[PDB]
Amino acid sequence: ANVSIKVAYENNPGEPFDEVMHYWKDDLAKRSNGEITLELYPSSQLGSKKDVTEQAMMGLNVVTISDVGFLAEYDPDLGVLYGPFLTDDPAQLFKVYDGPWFKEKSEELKKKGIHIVMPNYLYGIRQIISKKPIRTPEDLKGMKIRVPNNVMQIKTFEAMGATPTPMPLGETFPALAQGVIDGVENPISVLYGQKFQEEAKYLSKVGYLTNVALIVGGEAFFSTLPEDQLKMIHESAYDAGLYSQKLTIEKDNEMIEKMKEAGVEIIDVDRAPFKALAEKVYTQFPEWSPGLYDKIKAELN
Ligand SMILES: C[C@H](O)[C@@H](O)[C@@H](O)[C@H](O)C(=O)O
Ligand SMILES: [Cl-]
Ligand SMILES: [Cl-]
Repeated sequence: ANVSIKVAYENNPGEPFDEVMHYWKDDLAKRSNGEITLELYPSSQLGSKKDVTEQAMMGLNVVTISDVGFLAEYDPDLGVLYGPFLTDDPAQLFKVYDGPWFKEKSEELKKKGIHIVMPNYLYGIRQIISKKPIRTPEDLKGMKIRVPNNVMQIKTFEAMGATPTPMPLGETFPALAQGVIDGVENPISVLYGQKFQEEAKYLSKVGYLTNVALIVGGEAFFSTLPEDQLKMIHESAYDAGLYSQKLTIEKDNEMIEKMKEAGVEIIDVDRAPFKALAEKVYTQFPEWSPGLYDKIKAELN
């Protein structure tokens, strides 16, 4: 039987993320002999991440890119895994995603209506592009940095001294052009693909978040599918995640040079003072289970 699945994301056509969605679509199409078809909706065509997630939860045949910081809204302990400067090594992160605590969380989420489809996308390392250079935390004072509607990211930027300004990625460009905000934070490929270099000419390599992304949909939808189809969807999704773990990194030199050609200065910074301020967020979540952060660090190594 033919199954169509809408795939919603904020990234624009040609971004590495969009390329990996094409990989996934082709992989799944081939495994299923054309019976399972992904319909791609880049550039926030289906609206905001939080809204798309709600539609999925009611049973719409849609998935969206997301992360554990968003999912913390539904399962609070997941928030710790989106914390700043957790590690610079993707391999360590993926140990937690592959471990039994994350499995338990993923099963909890199903009962809440949320089905993780792809658990292993390497989104990149999040940097900041801004209208004035950020070399020290002191430079962030007075700056309105856009962040997603993600509690951990909001608290992270507050702890470092900025004024976080949350909004969906699809609204960010005009806010930056108008000076409502004066910076944006994201992996360099996403910053470039969203054209923020037209409005901001300083890129600081704070590297505050080594970023894993998830594809998520609604359990009410996925539980209706036969086992053989679910297997093809999960396997092809995992393949795509593995592809992202090569492509995202491979794209680095190319993206650095494109930024330079657009007149953006790439700034290496002393990361330690940013990290020292950001680390305070780990004691700002009273709803976390006791010992959560310690357990996470123990699993990372
Ligand atoms: C995987 C993440 O949720 C991204 O989709 C999100 O950070 C996005 O790049 C944004 O900046 O809103
Ligand atoms: Cl949102
Ligand atoms: Cl958002």
